[PDB]
Amino acid sequence: PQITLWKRPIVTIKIGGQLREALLDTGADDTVLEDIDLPGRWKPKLIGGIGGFVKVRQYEQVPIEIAGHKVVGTVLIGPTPSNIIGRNLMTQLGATLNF
Amino acid sequence: PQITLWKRPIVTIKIGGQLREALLDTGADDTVLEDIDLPGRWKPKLIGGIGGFVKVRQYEQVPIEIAGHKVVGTVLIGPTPSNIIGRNLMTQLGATLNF
Ligand SMILES: CC(C)CN(C[C@@H](O)[C@H](Cc1ccccc1)NC(=O)O[C@H]1CCOC1)S(=O)(=O)c1ccc(N)cc1
Repeated sequence: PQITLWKRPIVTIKIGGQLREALLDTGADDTVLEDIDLPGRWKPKLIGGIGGFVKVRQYEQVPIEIAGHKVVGTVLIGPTPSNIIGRNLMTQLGATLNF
Repeated sequence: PQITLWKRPIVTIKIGGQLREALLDTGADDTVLEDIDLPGRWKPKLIGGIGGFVKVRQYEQVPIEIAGHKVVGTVLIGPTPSNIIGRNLMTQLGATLNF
């Protein structure tokens, strides 16, 4: 698809058999989800945004479906006011910004 | 232009006779710049990001050039680890996300 930016670029995701929504976020290097429990081993990691920093669980080689496209990559789990898909996964969709 | 997302989508801006760089940020509703002082009246505003909240100055009807395109709109000034161009201004470029 091609979408305009008059509203937030929210898409449907499926991860670990759970369905959620997430914001396509060209400002975010990495994907961050709050409302999802993932199984298996993880690494503690601190991410920085506007206002300060949050402790996140880093999960690697996570299968995730984004707007219908199966990819596998790194998903961070921790507090975020919005689930965000970052460039780590948007590059696997071949996503582009156009203006 | 069309850009891919293997690197951060950074563009050159000109605002108030000052040249800066900023991130094209589909995850950001509003534009936020740190490293620039703007003239005239403003309104206090609090914005929320991943890591809490910051106090910003809201400046309205600010002339700004983004990757060569003159627009006028609202610019928030306050602490941000990266200057960000949000959807408020990217909609004036006719920007789209494609995948
Ligand atoms: C340069 C920063 C700002 C990058 N952030 C992404 C931005 O899109 C961020 C995403 C977000 C959406 C909803 C609520 C809160 C935050 N929008 C944001 O703060 O919107 C504010 C600023 C004005 O408009 C509102 S991040 O979330 O800190 C981040 C950082 C690192 C990683 N790996 C992942 C995410």
